[PDB]
Amino acid sequence: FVVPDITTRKNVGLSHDANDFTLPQPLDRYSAEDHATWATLYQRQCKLLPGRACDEFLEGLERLEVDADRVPDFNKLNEKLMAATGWKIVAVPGLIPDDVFFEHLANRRFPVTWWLREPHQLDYLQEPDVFHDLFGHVPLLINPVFADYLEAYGKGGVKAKALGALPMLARLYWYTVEFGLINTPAGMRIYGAGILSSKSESIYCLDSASPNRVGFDLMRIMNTRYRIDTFQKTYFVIDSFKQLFDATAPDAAPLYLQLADAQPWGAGDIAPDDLVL
Ligand SMILES: [Co+2]
Ligand SMILES: [Co+2]
Repeated sequence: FVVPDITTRKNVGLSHDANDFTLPQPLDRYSAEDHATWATLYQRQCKLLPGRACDEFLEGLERLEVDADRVPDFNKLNEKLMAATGWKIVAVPGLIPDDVFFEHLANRRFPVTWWLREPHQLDYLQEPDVFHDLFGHVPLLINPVFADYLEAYGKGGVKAKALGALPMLARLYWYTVEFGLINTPAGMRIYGAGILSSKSESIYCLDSASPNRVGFDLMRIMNTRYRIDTFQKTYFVIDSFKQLFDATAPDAAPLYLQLADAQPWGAGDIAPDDLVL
């Protein structure tokens, strides 16, 4: 009753660094179908994202020359990214160990799953793939403030691992980099990669009365559970990317220790002290 999963199937015949888990992007492995799936996904997202995605995201797609019609060549994209913020993307097989992921970010390397979902999975894939990782995550790396936030997040991995607090950082990442909203004078916009690559979450997170929208608060977020297989019950809202970066500056160690003893908020809870939008 067990068959190899998509990550295993896609990486047949390929290898990865046993410590940093990178490989050269295997350009030869992309089929015509892959390029067509990419183009379909790209087109679908670009139709639905105007007035929903933050303006910086859509600008980043353009400035980085993210291919509309084929899976991007990572090396070519890196020429633009490096000149902008000194970041680059690196190819990985799929999910990688946490300390490796943090080490990458700490060194301004963004790990991107190299392979793409199959066409029958157009609507949704549970695993990260190159569409979610590249299209969703990479365009904001052109923004120097957002890029510094990621670098600072990466550097915080060492302290968090030493204190048994990686899950608390994982929650911060989830509720910002993956599922964050940013308020603007024009209305609420989206910066989270998991929403930006989604067929439908883009609609729900802005239009539905169902989810909570709560002002960003570092300690609250680090004490908040999430689930991976459903639309978010709570979205955290920032005023600016500067708020994220500034949140990483003070000593996180006493926050971890105070939370180690604590009971976390459920994914759909509102805390007594929340600023509820
Ligand atoms: Co392996
Ligand atoms: Co992601």
